This record gives sequence, C-alpha cells and structure tokens, in this order.
Amino acid sequence: MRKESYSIYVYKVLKQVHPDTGISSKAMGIMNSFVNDIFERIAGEASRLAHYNKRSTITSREIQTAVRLLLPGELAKHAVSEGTKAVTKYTSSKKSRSQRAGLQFPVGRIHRHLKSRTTSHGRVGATAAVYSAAILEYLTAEVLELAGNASKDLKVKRITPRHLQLAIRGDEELDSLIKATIAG
Repeated sequence: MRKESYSIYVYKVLKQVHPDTGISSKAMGIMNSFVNDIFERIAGEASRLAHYNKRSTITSREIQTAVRLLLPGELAKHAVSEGTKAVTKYTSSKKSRSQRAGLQFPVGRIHRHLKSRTTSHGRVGATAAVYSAAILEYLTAEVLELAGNASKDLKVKRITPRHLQLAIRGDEELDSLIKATIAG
C-alpha cells in the first residue's frame, strides 16, 4: 500500500489532547506510519468481509468487525463506541463531512483511501468512512495522550520518538497493537 499524509490531522488531534505540546518531525513520521499501517489492516480485512454481503459494499458493519478482530479488547470497545458515536452525530446533522461527524480526521480523504483498497467489485458505504475516521482519530489520540503525558513527566514540552516508545512499550494493549501490525 502507498502511504498518505495524515500529519496535519495528527496535529489537530494533538491540539485537543495536549494544546501546549509540540511534536518533533521524526515523531510525526512515526505517527504517520502508524495511522497508515493500522488503516491498511482494517481496510484490508473490511474489504474481504464485504464480499459476504449482497451489495458487496464495505459498510460500517464490516469496519466494526475488522476493528474487533484486529484490536485488543479495550482498545476495541472504545474505538467501536467512537465509530458509532460519530456515525450518529453525522446522520442527525444538517450542514463538511468531518465537521458533521465531530471529527478532526478528514472524511473525504479516508473515503477515497477506502475505495482504493476496494476490489473491482466494491463499493464504499455512505458512512463507512465516517466510522473509519472516528476509529483512526481515536487510536491517534490514545497514543498522543500517553506520549504527551510522558513528555510532561519529563519536563519537556515536545514529543520525540523517545516519548512514543515510552507510551507504546509501557502500555499493554498499545504494545500488542504495534507488534501485530509489524507482522504483516
């Protein structure tokens, strides 16, 4: 798979969880790899589950199943909850797709990223991207939250590759998430 830039959107998320904190260029690349690698696996699994439905279209139902297969229990339950919380906010609203769903991550870009993992058969449902963006935003926020905290504990005001390692290798579920993803 070809990696896309999600850097601008990682920043926007970091502004929600740790407003006073910055992130070195090297840490950001690590974060960008993470977003892409996890998404490649979720989309990959979501795409093959889709052929089991009549319209052969990736819907949120398939994303939710992929997420529960790939993510460790608790990370899974919280991501799934945010996926549903976003689709709901989306449906019930009237007015930009990201803003409609309450999200920092770009719904349009994710929609197109999804369609590009789709097979020749293959459509992407009208809310599967809202759901995916919600998941991706959730995981990105989990890493930045922990890593920012490590940085605070270290009296620095910027996240480096060191703080990402502290956050990930010091948390049971993140560590296994990352390890599974390297075996692909």
